[PDB]
Amino acid sequence: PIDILIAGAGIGGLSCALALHQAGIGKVTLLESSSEIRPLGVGINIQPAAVEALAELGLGPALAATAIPTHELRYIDQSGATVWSEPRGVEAGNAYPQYSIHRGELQMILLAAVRERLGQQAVRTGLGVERIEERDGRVLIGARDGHGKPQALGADVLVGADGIHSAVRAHLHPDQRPLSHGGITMWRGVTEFDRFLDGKTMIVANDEHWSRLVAYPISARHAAEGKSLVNWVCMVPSAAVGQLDNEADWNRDGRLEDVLPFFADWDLGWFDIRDLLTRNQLILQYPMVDRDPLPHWGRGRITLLGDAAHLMYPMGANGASQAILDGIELAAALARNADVAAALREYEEARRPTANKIILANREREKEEWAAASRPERPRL
Ligand SMILES: Cc1cc2nc3c(=O)[nH]c(=O)nc-3n(C[C@H](O)[C@H](O)[C@H](O)COP(=O)(O)OP(=O)(O)OC[C@H]3O[C@@H](n4cnc5c(N)ncnc54)[C@H](O)[C@@H]3O)c2cc1C
Repeated sequence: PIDILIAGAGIGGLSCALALHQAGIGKVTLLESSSEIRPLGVGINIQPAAVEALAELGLGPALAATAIPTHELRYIDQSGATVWSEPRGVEAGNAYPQYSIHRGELQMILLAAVRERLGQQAVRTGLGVERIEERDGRVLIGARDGHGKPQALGADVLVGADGIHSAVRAHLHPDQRPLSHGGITMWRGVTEFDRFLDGKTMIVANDEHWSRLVAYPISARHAAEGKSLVNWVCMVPSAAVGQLDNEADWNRDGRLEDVLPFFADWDLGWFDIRDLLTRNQLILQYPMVDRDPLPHWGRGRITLLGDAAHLMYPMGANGASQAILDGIELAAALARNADVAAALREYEEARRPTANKIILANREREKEEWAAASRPERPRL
């Protein structure tokens, strides 16, 4: 079997390893820069199609044991009344549910499955990819550990699933644009609720100043007791905030005093936003960034997957869901083609056009909303 190396043991890398194993493709090894894989991050949404992929991978039970099968999305106005609502998951006509889950819990589920099926030697932590070369009919990787010691590795295929600050992507597209700021500043976290609607309904709201709120339960364990762990995201035009940090970080702590002022005049009645924010278990800050669409992803025996390939704003079905589906397609492409390079190109041309359309459309919608909100839903206070 061909030797496959995946840079990054995040949602995309781990799910990809599982998809390759499912297809009976090669001997897989993952290199993770972090010293240890931790259940970091807050809530995310896995779309039904991505949930179906995970279920076919045998993770159905695991997901049902920790995630919430969100069945409705309610858009409420500044008086707290429902303006629009729609079903989600199975009730919306999908074969599988949409799962709202803690990203960390998802990573642990994937990690557990990888160690179980691939072996406990399969994931090498504390090793960050630093240099890459395609030579001698293989890809030669230069990594470095926490002590600064060099580690050389070789593979027949290199999958760049190294996220937002992908080293593999930088290698393939050295003259690429730095991250593109979407013009929105994000704060997110989780807050425990004695009760939150039926424990499986997502809430969305925004004011005339284009400050947005999205809240939804993500813990099946909490629900087991009639309680709910409510994930929340506040989105405000960056023009109102100024610069948060020097670089985008998925695990950067935020401050209540930075976000609360934008929602301090809100009074949704039945739903207390001051309570939601004030009682948070944690607050994380992040600039809504993405990357310009690329004309091509890979080269030779190297390809990209997940955020390393198509970083998107963290909303809707962007992110995890797309990374998961990339993995399934990559494994299928490698199983269908005898030549490694051709397999990678087929995978890319099957997923890149899709990704690029989402990126461009997301940008246009955000731009349109900003333009509309800028010309002369009022927070009740
Ligand atoms: C700690 C953390 C917390 C997150 N929290 C959220 C969240 O709350 N909400 C949300 O929507 N998204 C979050 N994300 C991002 C989310 O996981 C992804 O957008 C999506 O799931 C697609 O996953 P991915 O594998 O492409 O990227 P990621 O999940 O970001 O995984 C990339 C992995 O590659 C590794 N890596 C990076 N560079 C190198 C290198 N040079 N060598 C080796 N490994 C490298 C990282 O350490 C990481 O484990 C978080 C990511 C991380 C790493």
